[PDB]
Amino acid sequence: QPEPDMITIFIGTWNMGNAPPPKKITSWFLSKGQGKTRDDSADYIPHDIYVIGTQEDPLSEKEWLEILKHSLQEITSVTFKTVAIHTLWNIRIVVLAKPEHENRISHICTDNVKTGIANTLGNKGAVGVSFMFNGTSLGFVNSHLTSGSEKKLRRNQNYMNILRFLALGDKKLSPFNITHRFTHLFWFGDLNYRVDLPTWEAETIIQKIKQQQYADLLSHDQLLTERREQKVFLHFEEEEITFAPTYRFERLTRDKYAYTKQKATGMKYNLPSWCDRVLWKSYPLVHVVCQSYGSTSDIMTSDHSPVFATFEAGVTSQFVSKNGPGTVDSQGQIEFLRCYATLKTKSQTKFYLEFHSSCLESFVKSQEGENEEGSEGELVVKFGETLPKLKPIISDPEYLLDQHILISIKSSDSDESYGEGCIALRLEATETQLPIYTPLTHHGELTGHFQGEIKLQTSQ
Ligand SMILES: NC(=O)N1CCN(c2ccc(F)cc2)CC1
Ligand SMILES: NC(=O)N1CCN(c2ccc(F)cc2)CC1
Repeated sequence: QPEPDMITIFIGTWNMGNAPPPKKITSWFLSKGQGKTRDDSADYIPHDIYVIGTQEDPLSEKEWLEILKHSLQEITSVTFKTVAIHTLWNIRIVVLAKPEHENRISHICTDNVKTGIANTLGNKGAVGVSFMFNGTSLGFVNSHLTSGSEKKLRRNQNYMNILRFLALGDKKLSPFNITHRFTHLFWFGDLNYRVDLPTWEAETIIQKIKQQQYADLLSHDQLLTERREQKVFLHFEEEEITFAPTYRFERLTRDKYAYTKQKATGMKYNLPSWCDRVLWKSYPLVHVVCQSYGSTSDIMTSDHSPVFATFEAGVTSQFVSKNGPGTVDSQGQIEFLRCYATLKTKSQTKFYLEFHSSCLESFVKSQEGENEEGSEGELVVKFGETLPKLKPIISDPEYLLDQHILISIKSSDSDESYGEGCIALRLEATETQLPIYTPLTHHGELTGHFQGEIKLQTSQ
């Protein structure tokens, strides 16, 4: 039975509004309703991995697992295995996989982060799961961010707190946060970003939704505008939104948006909004294609409609050769020529690089680079031809061209990362000097750039 080179992943996000679900929720797992929907001809084909994010979930883990498994079994006739379940207050993540994948999945991690302080600490935050699927690392974050049209800044802070403090994936990747630890990272939930239009425009917005004219609404979506201005979710992707706003509905119909201020809303307006989102970030030049992104029309127990997204995702095998793992393959090397980092920092310390990759036995520390002043005020750290020669565990091009090198630039004074990035080894040529580039981030904010050239030697 050959190892897969592609899998499909279902991502669900549903704010349940503290109400039990209806008896049938199969439309969610089938990607049927509004937006980019799945072909009917695929209905009996199970996804490889289902990741279900809930918010305001009133169920026990047992009660929700029974509904999820029985739903998938009705759809597929397959009995799914439970990879992971983790709940923080009423925020929950469930990971289910086809039974044929049980012995491909390992290194399962779960964590949560609580956002806010005192007042603002007690029901918002994120849960997460990570694991290895053969040679591929997968991360999944379900977050319920701060609510309210006038708190987009708070939501952006919640995002930075979750990505700093959620402890998933390989702990040896110590300079790297979750936005660098995974081949494929999916981040979803009730992100709670609103359509920022005057309250007096509510009926106009509803009109536009009834005509399926979303362009003038999406141009005011806070998640899209904040992302455009690099305030949040830097270097994440989101599929085009072609479904109606998923919030705020009158329960038991989809015919009405309930937007008016009420004692129950803290006298806040809830203009129709795309609260419920799925984004992703994959390593450079790894195959990832969104095949659905939409909302259900027939699940109406909550004031939110469920959102679905499906993805084709490139995966690699657990490679063994006669040499590595457990030794180097002298027929492999990675050389870095004419490299320099450009940093936004106003500081003056020396810097060195760390190179981390599953293709190395352990991470590699460089010598300090040479600081120069850039024309426009910047710090330029020159490495020239001084960077160590990296010694992969396996030289086979079938393995090595599928790998990635994570780079941290660290202060000699403090050993703190100033910037993290990622370089793909999916090169146009081997034994050839080729340009490489990554942006550098720290706490998921832009801190600079790393560029230069690479020369990759494989056994071929
Ligand atoms: N490395 C480990 O800790 N395990 C134990 C759990 N296990 C597993 C269970 C369910 C599933 F759906 C997929 C994988 C894999 C082996
Ligand atoms: N060249 C790139 O790396 N991107 C990614 C981000 N993207 C974008 C689009 C709309 C929006 F509202 C916010 C961000 C533009 C294309």
